[PDB]
Amino acid sequence: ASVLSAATATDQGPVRENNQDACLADGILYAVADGFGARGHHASATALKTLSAGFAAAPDRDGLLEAVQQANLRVFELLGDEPTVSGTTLTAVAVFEPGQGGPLVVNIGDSPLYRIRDGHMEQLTDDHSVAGELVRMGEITRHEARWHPQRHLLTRALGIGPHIGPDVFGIDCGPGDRLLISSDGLFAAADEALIVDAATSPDPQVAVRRLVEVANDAGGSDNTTVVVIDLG
Ligand SMILES: C[As](C)(=O)[O-]
Ligand SMILES: [Mn+2]
Ligand SMILES: [Mn+2]
Ligand SMILES: [Mn+2]
Repeated sequence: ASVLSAATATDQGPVRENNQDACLADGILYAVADGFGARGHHASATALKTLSAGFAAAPDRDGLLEAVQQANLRVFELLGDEPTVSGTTLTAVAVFEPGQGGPLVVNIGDSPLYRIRDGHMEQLTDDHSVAGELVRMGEITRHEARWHPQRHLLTRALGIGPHIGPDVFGIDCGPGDRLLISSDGLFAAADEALIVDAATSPDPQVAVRRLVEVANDAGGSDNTTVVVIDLG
């Protein structure tokens, strides 16, 4: 697997007063960060700026994991003394060559990574939210979790303490696969079938536009940000 094509889109949506999502798509590194709190936009932007500088200076598995740690520390040092809590999720994919261990995902919070293969979209990451933990534990299905009242309550977040333990795992993927990283806004309310239809648009630049349109037409209750990566 190498990168054939990639695209990104971010949209405030019609409801939220600002856009606190951020995204990154540079070389082999792709990421979404969904900020929260009064300065969530400062948190997501700061996390991705820190991730990208850290990875650029050490572009391997260890360098990536360390950049994630530095992003946590930088957002925390900047925002940690504010009267209220702001922080961010982070989901990052590094499309490493085989000599570097192949594609790797690092995730903290509820911004999912999906693999799209033969028209079928499968979530690869676990969601660190109250509902997401119930799914992980096998207590409820993803369908049953859809309208869980604590769906949006994070159980892990970047930038809120000196200590973060992200999930870090190798991606089962190869030539012809598509990866999608998104903030949770995409799945706020839209019909899953309409999402999959948009997510499978052959041109990734069309896919990201259609994904934002699907989320907004479904009500646009949240910011939506999407990164689409085609592998060859
Ligand atoms: C990660 As959020 C609580 O701003 O959707
Ligand atoms: Mn947010
Ligand atoms: Mn949310
Ligand atoms: Mn969100």
